[PDB]
Parts: sequence; structure tokens; C-alpha cells
Amino acid sequence: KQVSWKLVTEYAMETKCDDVLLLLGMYLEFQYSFEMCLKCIKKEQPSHYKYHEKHYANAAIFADSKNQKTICQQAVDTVLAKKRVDSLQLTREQMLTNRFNDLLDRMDIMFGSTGSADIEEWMAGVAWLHCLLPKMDSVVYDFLKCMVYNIPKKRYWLFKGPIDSGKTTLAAALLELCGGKALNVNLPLDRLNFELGVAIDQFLVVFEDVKGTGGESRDLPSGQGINNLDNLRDYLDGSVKVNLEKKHLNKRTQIFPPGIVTMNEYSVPKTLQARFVKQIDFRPKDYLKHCLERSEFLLEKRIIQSGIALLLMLIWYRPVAEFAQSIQSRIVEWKERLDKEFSLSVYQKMKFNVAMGIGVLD
Amino acid sequence: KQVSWKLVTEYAMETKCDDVLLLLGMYLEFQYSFEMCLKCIKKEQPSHYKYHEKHYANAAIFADSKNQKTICQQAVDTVLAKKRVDSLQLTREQMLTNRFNDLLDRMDIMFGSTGSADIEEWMAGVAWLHCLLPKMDSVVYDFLKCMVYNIPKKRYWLFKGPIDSGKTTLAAALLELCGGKALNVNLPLDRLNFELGVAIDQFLVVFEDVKGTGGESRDLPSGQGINNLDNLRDYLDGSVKVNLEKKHLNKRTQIFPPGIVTMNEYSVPKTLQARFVKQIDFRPKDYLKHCLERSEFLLEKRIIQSGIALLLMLIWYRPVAEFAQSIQSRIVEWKERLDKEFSLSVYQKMKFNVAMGIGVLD
Amino acid sequence: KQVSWKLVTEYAMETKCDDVLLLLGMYLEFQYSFEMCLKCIKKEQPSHYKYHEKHYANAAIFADSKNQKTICQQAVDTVLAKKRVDSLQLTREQMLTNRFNDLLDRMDIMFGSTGSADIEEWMAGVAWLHCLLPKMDSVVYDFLKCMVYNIPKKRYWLFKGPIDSGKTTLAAALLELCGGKALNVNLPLDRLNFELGVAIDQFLVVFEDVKGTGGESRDLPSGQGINNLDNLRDYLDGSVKVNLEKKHLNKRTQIFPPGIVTMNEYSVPKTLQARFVKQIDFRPKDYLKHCLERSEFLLEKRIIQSGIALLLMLIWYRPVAEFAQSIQSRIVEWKERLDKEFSLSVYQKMKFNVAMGIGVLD
Amino acid sequence: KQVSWKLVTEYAMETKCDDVLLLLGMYLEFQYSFEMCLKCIKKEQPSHYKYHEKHYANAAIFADSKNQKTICQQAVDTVLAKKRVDSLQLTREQMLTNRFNDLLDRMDIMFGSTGSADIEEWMAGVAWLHCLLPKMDSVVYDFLKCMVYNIPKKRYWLFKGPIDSGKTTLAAALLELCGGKALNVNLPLDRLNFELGVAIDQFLVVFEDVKGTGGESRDLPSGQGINNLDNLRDYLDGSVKVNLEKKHLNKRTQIFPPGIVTMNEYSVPKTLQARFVKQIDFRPKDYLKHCLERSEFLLEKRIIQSGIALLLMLIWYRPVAEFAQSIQSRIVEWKERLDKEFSLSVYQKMKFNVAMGIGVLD
Amino acid sequence: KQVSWKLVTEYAMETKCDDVLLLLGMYLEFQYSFEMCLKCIKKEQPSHYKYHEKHYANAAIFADSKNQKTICQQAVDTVLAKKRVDSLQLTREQMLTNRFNDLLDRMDIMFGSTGSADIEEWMAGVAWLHCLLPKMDSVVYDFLKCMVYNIPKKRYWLFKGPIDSGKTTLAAALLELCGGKALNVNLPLDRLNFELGVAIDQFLVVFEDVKGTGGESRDLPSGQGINNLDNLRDYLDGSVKVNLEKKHLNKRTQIFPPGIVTMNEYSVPKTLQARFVKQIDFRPKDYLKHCLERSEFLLEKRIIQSGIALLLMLIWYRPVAEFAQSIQSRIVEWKERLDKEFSLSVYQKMKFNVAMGIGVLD
DNA sequence: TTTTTTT
Ligand SMILES: Nc1ncnc2c1ncn2[C@@H]1O[C@H](COP(=O)(O)OP(=O)(O)O)[C@@H](O)[C@H]1O
Ligand SMILES: Nc1ncnc2c1ncn2[C@@H]1O[C@H](COP(=O)(O)OP(=O)(O)O)[C@@H](O)[C@H]1O
Ligand SMILES: Nc1ncnc2c1ncn2[C@@H]1O[C@H](COP(=O)(O)OP(=O)(O)O)[C@@H](O)[C@H]1O
Ligand SMILES: Nc1ncnc2c1ncn2[C@@H]1O[C@H](COP(=O)(O)OP(=O)(O)O)[C@@H](O)[C@H]1O
Ligand SMILES: Nc1ncnc2c1ncn2[C@@H]1O[C@H](COP(=O)(O)OP(=O)(O)O)[C@@H](O)[C@H]1O
Repeated sequence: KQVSWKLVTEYAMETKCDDVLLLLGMYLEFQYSFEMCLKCIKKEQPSHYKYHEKHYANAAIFADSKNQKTICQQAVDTVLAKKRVDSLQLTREQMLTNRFNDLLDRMDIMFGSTGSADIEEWMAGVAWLHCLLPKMDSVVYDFLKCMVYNIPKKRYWLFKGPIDSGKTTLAAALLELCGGKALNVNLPLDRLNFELGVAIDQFLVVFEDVKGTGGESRDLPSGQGINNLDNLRDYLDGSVKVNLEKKHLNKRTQIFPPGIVTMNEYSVPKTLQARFVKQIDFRPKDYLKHCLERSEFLLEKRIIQSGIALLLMLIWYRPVAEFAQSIQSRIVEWKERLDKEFSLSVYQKMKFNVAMGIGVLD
Repeated sequence: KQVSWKLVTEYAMETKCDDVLLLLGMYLEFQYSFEMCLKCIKKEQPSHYKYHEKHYANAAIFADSKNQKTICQQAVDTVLAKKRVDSLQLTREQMLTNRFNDLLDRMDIMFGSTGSADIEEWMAGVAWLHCLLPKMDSVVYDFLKCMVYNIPKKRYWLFKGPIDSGKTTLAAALLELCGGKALNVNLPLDRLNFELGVAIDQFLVVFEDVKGTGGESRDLPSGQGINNLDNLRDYLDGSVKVNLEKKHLNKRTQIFPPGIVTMNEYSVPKTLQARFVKQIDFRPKDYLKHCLERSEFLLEKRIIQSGIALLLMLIWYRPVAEFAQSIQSRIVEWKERLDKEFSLSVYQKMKFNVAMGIGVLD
Repeated sequence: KQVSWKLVTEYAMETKCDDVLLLLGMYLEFQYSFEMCLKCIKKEQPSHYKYHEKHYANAAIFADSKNQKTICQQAVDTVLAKKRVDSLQLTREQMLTNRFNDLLDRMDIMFGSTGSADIEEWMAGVAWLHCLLPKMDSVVYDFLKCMVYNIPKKRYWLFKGPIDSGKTTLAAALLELCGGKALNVNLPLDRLNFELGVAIDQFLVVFEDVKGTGGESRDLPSGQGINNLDNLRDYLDGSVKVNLEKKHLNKRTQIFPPGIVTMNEYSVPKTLQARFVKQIDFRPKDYLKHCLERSEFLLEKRIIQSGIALLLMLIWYRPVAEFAQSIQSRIVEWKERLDKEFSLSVYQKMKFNVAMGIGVLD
Repeated sequence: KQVSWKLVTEYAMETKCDDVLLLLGMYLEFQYSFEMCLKCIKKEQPSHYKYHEKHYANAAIFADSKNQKTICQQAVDTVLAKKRVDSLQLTREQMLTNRFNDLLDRMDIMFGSTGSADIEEWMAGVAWLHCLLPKMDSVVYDFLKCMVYNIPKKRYWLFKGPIDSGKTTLAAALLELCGGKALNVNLPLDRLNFELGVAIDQFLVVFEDVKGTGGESRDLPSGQGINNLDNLRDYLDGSVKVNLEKKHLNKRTQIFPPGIVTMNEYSVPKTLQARFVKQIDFRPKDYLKHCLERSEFLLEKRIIQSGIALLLMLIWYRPVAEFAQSIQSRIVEWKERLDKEFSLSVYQKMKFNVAMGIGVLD
Repeated sequence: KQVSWKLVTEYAMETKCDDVLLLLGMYLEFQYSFEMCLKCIKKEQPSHYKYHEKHYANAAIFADSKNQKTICQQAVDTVLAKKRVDSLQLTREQMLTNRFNDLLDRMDIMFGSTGSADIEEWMAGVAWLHCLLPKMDSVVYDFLKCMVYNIPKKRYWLFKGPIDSGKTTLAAALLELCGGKALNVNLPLDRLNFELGVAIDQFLVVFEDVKGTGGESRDLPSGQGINNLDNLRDYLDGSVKVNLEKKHLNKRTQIFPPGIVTMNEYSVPKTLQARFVKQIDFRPKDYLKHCLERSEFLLEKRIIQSGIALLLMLIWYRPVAEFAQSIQSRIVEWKERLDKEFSLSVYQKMKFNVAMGIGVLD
């Protein structure tokens, strides 16, 4: 009998696998007998136990084959081909809707019967995130719409505040909610060349902790990031296509993606201040610090950094009609799921605990 | 049965794909039944629904095949071969006539029944651009004439002026009309060679926002760009061929393209001013600035940066005889469309609105 | 029924193609029917209409083939193989005699019944070049002997003088007459390897617009050229075989070509001054500018740079006996055309016009 | 009806080709019929008229074949394989004996009645060059003896002296008398990897114009060469096998060959100074230059640089027993044949003409 | 029939052949008949006449084969693979056994029937070193066993003395008895990290001429070398694995090799003094200089500075039963050779005349 | 792999 190359390519497509060694290893685990597989019976990894039943007959023949890495390469090139087709043909609203579909799939497993996580612990995360800024759910929705519409010169937001105020916490959650990357522009103009190359085909970027110079009475390290941003003005404005470089690969011409700049209270040049739409001032708050000392599980599970928490915030607060037409069905299912388990009185009691600096789940 | 490699090569020539991954992704999705195909029913992308019914039989057999990327690589070689043949054998008037034909195909789709845009928005763009410089249609035409003749020494145009003065708006629109690339020569010398390699076979080059030295006299940043340009003087003149390189590929010998330099008001060494045949001064105009803020659809849809707008300007103002004899019959059809859907009073009112800082549609 | 690889090899040999993409593109055009081809009926490019009828049957079999680039790579290597054989086996007099035959073939097509060139406009170029230096045909003939005899350490010529004085003009014309490559040595030492590799198997090199270190008090830019070139002294002499390099290919060992160095009034080290035979000083001549300004057809058609203009000068002034024995019989045919289509007096009027700063033709 | 790969390998062994494009070009010329072959009738090159009649039948079938470059690779590999066998298994005296046999075969054909050269002008070469130094012919013998012994850590020679002093013409003459390759180590140390790779299985290495640090006040610019050699100490000592590299081929483990360094008057670090066995320093002379001005055939025909001129000198001054025993019978034929024409009285007269600066002839 | 690839691999294994083109070249020699072979009758090399009778049948088929280099590549990979199995097991004793095997075989040649120098020069040098330092025949055997055991903290020996005392000249011979490299730790601390990386995967390290501070009190130059070395605590002691990096490579983790420090007479901080297991003081002796001056061939043949002189000393004095139980048989022959080629009394005569300051062969 | 990256 012969290997079906078509069944391998299907598995790669449905697993969304970019990687020749990961695919090869995953697929070789299907050769052992289905009826007695310990990895199925512990139900431990979803990308195994959902597929082993189908692929056993092909995996047995594949284990005898001589072509193995050649079969996996064609499968991986098919998955890479779809990504490139999508990048050039989807509108930004569809890219975001696909990303929410990926997140909702992970939530269904994570809060399912074999799930590890309590939904009570993640709703405590929504209560703590809501106290970080005024009107958080509007701020998150304004951010999403701004990244979708991508209007020239209305592309970037500035996060400003003392050390330990929440800047990296909120930024990391937005990066997970709509996939993106972090950049470090504090380097010399020499090395920036490959640093800016991380943004190739990304939806969103964050410039993390850019350092100015001067203001030394404030007790701040000096660096050159603000000078660099002032020379990188064209990338922030975004009217024109710029050349971007990865190590060993040819230059690509792109409209550089929108993003977030985080900084301490360094002085902005009047030039740079004008490229931003909004600045959000973060300030330290004593009640939130006392709360985290008495609700450690938020930090230790990394709940407050995670985009699943921001999505649960959006699901609770925003009306169904703001979401795109195809995802609305999953959302009304998830709303009814949540309203059945959290009474509004319990959620207001969670928020009242956070405002008092007491532990959330008393 | 066996795959027809000839039909794949035919598809690549009709859609003009250079990317092997993009061609592979496109061709695979034809494998599903044409009678049901959702993107054909939705009329989503012209690169798909115009072809699916023809290629369906071959795409099913291609999905079974074991040398898919060898098939796609040969098809991409075939499209590259036509580009190099056309580059050595066509006169620059024919190269430009072919670029106008591509744009007019986009305009037929874009302003047809399937398309999203409409003419009164984009024609207000042509009214806005005409207020930027005196006699804009003569300046655009005289530029096109210069680039087609490509006379040595008498070859490059210099745009200078304060920030927010429309240099990059015009330069990006001229770039989109002719086709070409933007280069950032502000770099260190040891990596300029790969930057200049982006010019290979292009029709235009635009050297964007080159920094000088001595800017503190004006409160301007400092950078090497103007000194690098003084070392590249051989590339600007175009008297003799230069050697250009892409990463991992052997050097190619050709005459460097003509084009545009944009800069802030640095002092220019007189040996470089001797090499620029025309200098166009841009200055702040407050009425243009007020008009954009009240007419922001001009930015949100990128109407003012786009070469389709400049071609509509040429169609409105130029007499039919100045286009090459091949494309004239297609242009009189467009003059008829525009003179049907508009009147002089409508366009005279749009320019009247701009000149008073009123909204262009008021 | 199978492709004959020998027919493609003949076509490549008769056409002299060095790159695989160009050979592939040319040959794929032959698959369409000979009885209707528009490119044959217009007689537009001579590489097509002379060969299509012979190759058509094979081209349709080539278009079905699974192996196309492999076929073309063998054919291109066969053309490169002949050029390597001749570079070891021929004397330099025969190399130049062959290059003159190639030029005289182009002159038959340019000035034939089926081409655009006007012999009066090209003989107007001879008048302008004959004014640039005194005794111009003596200079051209002494240059040619220097390149043919290739006497060690007496091989290079130096051109000095202001910007806009005819030095790059005459260098480009000599470079087309002999054939060769133009090289840039103003970049730093560490990437010169692949630049000097452009000189492999060539007859001439021209080092364009070399920059010195000093002279800044004259308002002349500083750079690395003369420092680099003083390290390269071993390449200039041609007493010893050097090692030359291209990407992915092994070291070639050969004597480096003779050539021309061009520069703008920098001072030169005594070690470099010892390795040039003759220095030519160019000083601006006002009447040549006012002539050229009224004679813009010279620049558009590039006549004053073209090697054909110096070959026409040699046919006008030199005796017949001092061309090689096989090419004399074609030169005497060209002597007769020029004495039929011009008198002396029409040529003497043109040369008087150039002295007067009037347009060359009147 | 198959191509004989055996016959191609025999042609490469008899011609001793070591480049694939050259062998391909040479073998393809044999496909045309033997009878009418214009090159065989004129007898232009021995590598053609010796072999065509034998190889014709195989070359016609080679011209139909489609593996052509793989056939030539296996033939060139066979020739490179034999040189490595010789390089290990021959006695080092016999390698020099073999190289003289190659020269003595080549010297006989060029002084044949069919040859272009003549005895008196090449003996003027012997006269001029023996005048260049004190006791020249015994200095050449001392060099040959030193290289033949190759006593570890007692190999290399220095030369030192200024421009136009004579060092490089002597080094070039020795290089052709032996087998050898010139190297340029003035480039930065990390690039030298493939430069040193040329010495693989060579007899002599010569380092030409190696530059020190400082001394620039004499108009002798600096470079990395001497610091490189002090790093490359392990290769001069060569008491152990070094590892030498070339592109896409398995690397060679070998002792680096004996050789010569030529320099201008730089300082030498004591660590490097200790490696060189002998230091034959140079001084300029004036009547020799007066003679060359009047005797231009010497440089035109490259008489003074060639190893044939030193071999004519060693034939002149050396006793016949000092050579190897196989060539002893050839050397008496050249001793006699040379004396039979060129008597000592006329030799002394023209040697006086050099000494007096007259110009050598009569 | 077909080629046996295993017969080729047997020849490569038994010849211990490391290199593809060398294997190809030697195996092709077996094409011709065994009975007639001229090399077999002369017996010039063992690698031919031992095998030709056996391998002739295969070599007749190998000559017709169309993929000869692939056969040889597999054979060489088989010999190279066996060296990496042996790397698994090498105890540091067995490293020194085979390091000696490589050096005796070069002694067998150089002093042999086909030799190049006579032991009467070498033995007077061995007698000279046997009076440079007290009891030195015991020192070298003790030194080597410290290196073989590589006991932590017991690793390093300090050679101290004023200039011209014998330090560098003995360090050369010990480094050539072992294998290793020298390091120059006088560099500023920034550059030391790359210098130390040269020790990657080696048996021995030698540190040369560490500059102190305060040595100007005796006109000694001063520098950081001692202060750098005092800070390399973990590299000297050898209890823990340390990181090493070459330029352009990733960091390697290993125990740092043992070694020798040679020092120009400065003071040593008592921290650094605790790192060295034994200190050797070298002192000027004028009778050693008079001896050298009256025996200058000792230096000019470089008798003193070789691992050959130290191995020859280990042969003379030490007993046989302490050499490894395999290699000890090869010292039987060099003992009996020396005991008969040289006189037990003549040694004492030349040590006497050395100590007398008389010429060592007088 | 070589080149590019690294230095
Ligand atoms: N608004 C706040 N008030 C008090 N503590 C905070 C606040 N936001 C965050 N923290 C504390 O600071 C830690 C780090 O927050 P992060 O956002 O990573 O720092 P930064 O604001 O400097 O980027 C959190 O884990 C939490 O313990
Ligand atoms: N005459 C003008 N006066 C003031 N602003 C202008 C004028 N023309 C264009 N603009 C502004 O130019 C902006 C485009 O950027 P641009 O000025 O071209 O950048 P740069 O000057 O760096 O090339 C537009 O967003 C618009 O607001
Ligand atoms: N006699 C002259 N006076 C002024 N300009 C001249 C003269 N001769 C040639 N030129 C100019 O030389 C230009 C070409 O450059 P050229 O002077 O040959 O080299 P470079 O600019 O490097 O010195 C032509 O476009 C032409 O305008
Ligand atoms: N005595 C001499 N007479 C004439 N020319 C000489 C003499 N010595 C050297 N040369 C010139 O220098 C070249 C090589 O000698 P060398 O002293 O090495 O010069 P360079 O230092 O320029 O290489 C010769 O080929 C020749 O052109
Ligand atoms: N103990 C000694 N007494 C006198 N001269 C010596 C002594 N040791 C070496 N020499 C001489 O000193 C020269 C330099 O030796 P070297 O090892 O460079 O000195 P150092 O001990 O400073 O390293 C030797 O070549 C030798 O001629």
C-alpha cells in the first residue's frame, strides 16, 4: 500500500503547523495502536487525541516509508501558502474575527469538562482589570476599532506613567488579543536595521519601555529611544511603504503596522507628541497592590496578562451587535453560558472587594 | 491521469504572480466543486472567480501530486522570463503604456458594479491635488516626459520644504503612477549596497527625506544622507552602467533609474545642486490643512496618495492626442464617463470649497 | 517527438545569451504560429524574426516539457564555455577584430532600410567629439594600441578635470568600442572582492570618479578611493596573476585588464603616479556647451557616448591599411558610403558650427 | 551509441585541463567533420590538431547528449585527483624535474622553425637579468636548492626594497620556473580563508607587496599584511598539517608550501622576523633603466619575467652534472644548440651594451 | 557485473585514507595488469603493491563507472566516522600515546636511510639542554604526568627569569612535544574574551610575556597582563566548566586546558602564586653563551627548539617499563639504534666541552 | 553550502 500525502496535508492544515520537525514528530506518534494509547486515555493534549483515530491506517504505512521529510515539507509549504494568500486578500476585520475564533476554541477546551481552569478565577481577572483605568471596556473597544481602521496619522497610542503602574500588563494582553510583537528601539542606529524587521506581516506592534535622556532630577536612566523614534517618523505616520529586513532574507516593502509606545515620564519632543492619537496616564494605586497580595492566584496563573481575560471582559460588557456577523452566534452562546453562572450581584461583590483592597473571592 | 503543467503556466501568465507560495495557495483552492463554490457566489476576489471553472479539472489532479513545488517553480520562472525580455526589448514609452493599461483595468473593477468606491470622492481628490502646486497638470506631464526620455545628467528632480508640505503625498502618487521603489540612504555605507539593490529593473526611484548636517541652524536633526548621495554621484548621472546586488545573487549591470529626491531645508553642496535639473519648492498652506481635517475621507481611503487619482487628473485635463496611439480609444471612453457623471460647475465648486478651507463636499 | 537540446544550443550560440532567464523568455515566443506572428510582420526585434521559422516545430515541444530550465542552463553554459576558450587561445588583435565585426553588424541594421538612425545625426556626433581634444583620432588610435599590446606596468591612463568636462563622456565611448566593465572603488575595502570579480575575462575596466582624501579647501568631497587604489597597486601592474572572485564560484587566476581612471582634481600619491602612462587634462569649453544646448538630439539618442561614433571617426580619418586584414574589406565598403552621403564641405560646415556655439545642423 | 566517458577522461589527462567550462568548450569543437577542419589545416593550436581525428566520433555523440557537464566534472575530478597523488608520492626533486620537462617541451616548440620567438632576444633577456644582481645565476641555484630540501621551520625567504628596484620581476621569473601561486594577504584577516585556499597542492607560494604598520611619512601607506603574517605564523613554520578550504568541496589537510615574501621598507616584528631564513635585500640601478628605454621588445614580449629566461640562464652558467639525471641528456642538447649559434664573444659584447646603458642590440 | 562498493571501503579503512580525491586517484591506478606493473616491480610505495593484485578486478569495473566520486564519498565517510567513535573513549593517557606515535614516525624518516640531518648535531643540543637546567631529564617526565592526570589546582607551572634566560626557547620545545597554542593576555579586558577562546578543544595552553606593573623600576615595560591573569581564577584551577567563544560562533562549555606561564621577572601577587604547582627559575650563564657562540650551528639548524630534542631526551635516560604497555616496543629500537650509532662516552665528552665553554664538536 | 552576519 502507499502513503496518502493528502491525509498528511490535511492534518497539517487542521493543526496549523508551520514546522517540519514538529509535524514529523506529531505524526509518528500515530503509529502505535489506537485502542490502548495512554496519551488518548489521559486526554492530555488536544492535537493528539482528536486525530489519532483517523490517521492510524496512514501512519502505519508512513512509518515504513523512505521519503518522510519530503512528505512533511510539502505539507508545511501548503500551510505557509495559505497564510500568504490570506495576508494579501483579507480585510483587517476578517483577520481580527479569525483571531477571535482561534481564542474561542482555546477557551472551550480550557473551560470544558477536561479543562484545568475555574471560570471563577478568570472573572476575578475581569474585575481587577476593570479597576486599572476608567471605562476599560470602552478603551479596549476603541483600541480594537482603531487598529482595524488603520487611518494614517491616527495609528499609535502612548502609555505613560511611573514604574509599576500597569503599562506592560495591559500591553501584553492587547498583543495576545490581536496577535503582534514587541520591539526594543533603545539600540544604536546601527543595530535597529534587524530590530524593525520583526514587524514583517504583523497585525500590531508594541515599542516597549523607550528611554529618553535628560530629566535627570526625576532619577531615570538615559538612552536614545526617543531620539530614534523622532528619526523613525515615517514608520509611525504610515502613508508610504517601507523596506523591512530579516537576517539572510531579501527586503520586503510594507505599510508598517500600528502600535503602542510605553514610557516612563521622559519629556516628549513636540514633534513626536503630534503623531499619537491618545495618551493614557497610568498611576500607581495602593488598593490594587493590597489586593494582589491577598489574591496571588491572579499573578501565579498569569491571568491578568492574558488576552482571554480581555475577551471575557468584552463578552460581559459589549452588546452583541458590535461583533462581526459570523462570530455573533458563538458570542450569544458564551453570554448565556456566563450569565447562568455569575449573577450580577456576585460580580459587583467581586468588584467591591477590589475597591476595598480586600482579596477578590471573599 | 497526469497533471497538465501547461495550464498552470497559463494561469500564472494571466494573473502575473511572482511568489511561488502565492501561486501554490491560489491554485490549491480550485480543487473544490465549482457548482458550489462560495467565493464565486460571493464574487469575492477577481483572481479566483474568473478562472475556477476552467482550472477545476486540473486542480483536483494537482492536489494528488508529489512534485507540486517543482510545478509552481517552473511557472514562476516563466513569468520572470517575460519580465526580463520586456525589460530589454521595450521602449520606455511602451513600458509606460503597459503600466497605464494595468491601472485602467483596476479602475474598471473599482468604479464598476462590483467595486466599493465612487467617482465623486476620488474626483474631489483631483480637485484637492490641483491646489497643491500651480499648474499641476503641466508639472505632472513634464515629469512623465522627463522619465520617458531618460536623458543623462538631465535626469533627477529635487523636492524640498518644511515638514507637512505635501512632498511625500506627491512623490508617493507619482511613484504609484509610474511604478518604482522608495530608498532610505540615510544609513551607514557598509549596508547601502543592499538598499540600492532594490532599484533593479524598476522604472522610478524615490530617495525619501534625506537628512543633512548643520540643521541646528533651523532646529533640524542630523544624518549622513547627503554625504552618501555625494559618493553615489555616478548613479544619478546615468552616463555609465552600475553594478547592483541582491542578497545571495550575482551582481547585475544596468543604468540606474531616474526619479525624485525629497529633503528638508538642509544646505546642499553645490556639486549636488549641479546634478538636479528642476527644484520644486513646497511651502505651508493653511487652507489645504484646514480642508483635510473637515474632509477626512481623503486620508482614510488613501485617495490623495494614489496614482489612480493622478491618472484621473490627466484624463480630465490633457487632450486625447498626448496619450500613445494604442491607449487613446480606451481613454475617450473614460472622458465620456467623467463628462457624463460631472459638470464644470461641480468641479469648479469643489475647488471653490478647497480655496476657502471649507469641506470639499459642502 | 522529444525536445532536441542541440537546436536550443545553436540558437543560444547564434544569439550570444549569457543569462538563463533571457534565453527561456526568447524561446517560449516561438511556440505560436509563424504564419500570423505580428512581431515577425513588424520586423521589430532582429533576434525574433530571423529565427522563428526554423525553430517553431521544436518550440511547441519545448513548451510541453517538464525540464525547461535544465535545458536552458546547459545551453547558456555552452556560450560561456566558448568565451572562456577564446580568452585563452586568441591574441588581443583578434579579440578587437571580433568586437569591431560586432559593431559593424549593428551599423548595418541601424543605417539600413529598416531602422531609425540618421547618418547625418551620427556624423554630427563625430564633429563634436573631434573638438573635445586636439587631434582626437590620434588619441583614439594610441589608446587602442595600448590595450592591444598590454605592456606590463604601462597599461593605465588618467583623466583629470572639473565636473562637466567630457571625461565620463569619452570614457563611456571608449568602453563600448572595446567592451568591458565600469567599477566603483569608493566603497570600503571589505566588500571589494565581488566588485573586482566583475572584471573576469573582460577586455577593459574603467574606474569611475575616484575620490581622494584631501582637497576639501577646494570644496571637494572626501572619500576612500585613492586609499583603496593605492592598496590595489598589484592589480594595476599586470606583472602577476591575481585571484578574482564571484559569489559561489572558485577563484579565477588571471592577469587583471588594462583601463582608465577618472577623477576630479584630487592630489595623487607618488606610488600611483608611477603606474599611469599618460595623463589627459580636460578643461571646460564654453562653445561646446552652447552648441550642445542647441543640439539636444545628441543627448537624447546618446550619440556622444556611443562606441559607434568613435568607430565612425576611425572610418573617416584613418588610412585603410591599419585595420586588420579580414576587416579591411568591410571597412572599404563603409569608406564609400560616407564619401557618397557627405562631402567634405558639409562636414567642414558642421565643425565650424561647433566652434561658433551654434547648433551642429544648419 | 553511448557517450564514452572513458575517452573524455583520456583527453583531459593528455591535455591536463582543470577547469570544467574550458574542457567543455575544447571537446565541443570536435563535433564538426575532420576533413575540412580549418583549424587543423592552419595548425593554430596543438591541443586541437593532435586530437581531432581520434575524438571526432565520440564528440558527435557527446553533442547529442544531455548529461554534458556531469561528464566533464568527472573528467576534471580525475585530473585533480592525479595531482594530489603526485603531490604526496613523488620525491620533491622529481617534481622539479617534471616541471623542467614541461618547460623544455614548451621551449623546444617556441624556438622551432614554426615558433614565433628567436634565440638572440631571449638571450638578451639572460644578459639583462644576470646583470641585475651580483652573482645572479648562483643566487637562483641557492633558491632552487633551498626549496628542494624544504627543511621544516627553515623554509621562507624575505626580499626587501623600493619601487622599480627589481624584486617583483625576479619573483615572477622564479614562480614560472617552479609551479606556484601568488597571494595577497593585505585584506582583513577574516577574508583570508579562501585566499590561502589557493595554495592547495602547490609547490611555491609568493606573497607580493605585503604592507606593514606605520612608515606612511615616506608615502608608503599602511595595511594589515604584516600583522596578518604574524597571526599566520603557524603556516610559515608548517611543522604540522594545517587545514585549507575551498568552496563546496571537502577541505584539504596539508603542510603549507615553501615561499617568498616581497615588501617595501616596512618594519618587521621580531616574532615574524625569526621565521625567514634569508634576507636578499635590493638596491636600485640606473643604466639598466636607460637600456630598457631603448630596447622595448623586452617588456612587449615579457622576456624578462618568464621562467624560460631563467632556464636559459641556468643552461648557460651551470655545470651539466648539477641537474637531475633524467634531464642530463636534454641539457647537453640545449648547451650545444645554444653555443652552436650564440658565441661567447657576442654575448660579452651585448652584456657590455647593457652595462654601458646603450640599448642591448649591436 | 557491477562495482563492489565494499571493496573500496576496505581499501580506505586499511589505507586509513581521509580524503576523497586522494582515494579516487590511488584506486584508479589499479586499472592495468598486475604482472606487468612498473610501480609494483620498483616498490616505491607500500600503498600500491600490497593491494594491486587484490583490487585489480574491481578497478577494471570502477574505470567504466559513471558515478565514481559518490563511491569514494561513502568510503571516506566510513573512515571519518570511525575517528568519532574513537573520540568517545580516549583517556588522556591514550592521547599522549598516539601524539608520540605521530612524532616517532617523523624521526624514523628524517634520520633514516632517506634522511636529511644527522644526530651528531641534534645530540650536542640535547646535551646542551641537559645543562640548561638542573636534573632536566626528571623534570620533563614529571611535567608530562601532571598534564596527563590533569588534577585540579595542581595544573600550572611558572617559568620565571630575566630576559635572555632560556624561557621562550624551552617553552617552544614543550609546546611542540605536546600539542597546543600560545595566548597573549596583555590585551585590555575588552578584547581578552576573544583571545581566551583560542583554547577550544586543545591539550595545552602557554601564556607568554605577561607584563607587570612597577617593573619600570628595572626598566621593564608595564601593563595589565598579570592583573588579567589574576582574575582568571576558574580557568586556572579547573574544577568547574567554563564558557569559551570564538568570533562568529556560539559559546562552548568545557574545562580549560592546563599549561605554562612564562614571565619576565616581575613580582607576583600571592593570590596568583597559589595557582602554580611548581616554579622554575631560569638564570643567565655566560658559558652557555660562549658555548652557543662557539657552536652556532645549534641555533642555525634550530636544534634546541623542537619536540624532537625533548623526545630524544626521554628516550635516552628514562626506563622502558613506564611507557605505555603497547608503545614501549618502539623504544626498544630507538634505544638499540642510539646505543650503537652513538657512544656512551662521546656524550660525556660533549657535555664536558659544553660545560667547558669549548666548541661542542671540538 | 556559501553568503550574510558579525566585529
Ligand atoms: N495600577 C497599579 N497599582 C499598583 N500596582 C500595580 C498597578 N499595576 C500593576 N501593578 C503591580 O506592578 C506589577 C508589574 O506591572 P507592569 O505593568 O508589569 O509594570 P509597569 O507598569 O512598570 O510596566 C504587577 O504585577 C502588579 O503587581
Ligand atoms: N501646503 C501644505 N501645507 C500644510 N500641510 C500640507 C500641505 N500639503 C500637504 N500637507 C500635509 O502633508 C501631509 C503629508 O506628509 P508630507 O508633508 O508629504 O511629509 P514630508 O514633508 O515629510 O514628506 C498631509 O497629511 C497633509 O496634512
Ligand atoms: N565643453 C563642455 N562644457 C560644459 N559641459 C560639458 C562640456 N563637454 C561635455 N560637457 C558635459 O559633460 C556631461 C557628461 O559628464 P562628463 O563631463 O563627461 O563627466 P563628469 O561629469 O564625470 O566630469 C554632458 O552631459 C555635457 O553636458
Ligand atoms: N632595474 C630596473 N630597470 C627597469 N625597470 C625596473 C627595474 N627594477 C624594477 N623595474 C620595474 O619594476 C617592476 C618590478 O620590479 P619591482 O622593483 O618589484 O617594482 P614594483 O615594486 O613596482 O613591483 C618591473 O617589471 C619593472 O617594470
Ligand atoms: N641561561 C642562559 N644564559 C645565557 N644565554 C642564554 C640562556 N638561555 C638562553 N640564552 C640565549 O638567549 C637567547 C634568547 O632566549 P629566549 O628564550 O628568547 O630568552 P628568554 O629567556 O628571555 O625567553 C637564546 O637564543 C640563547 O642564545
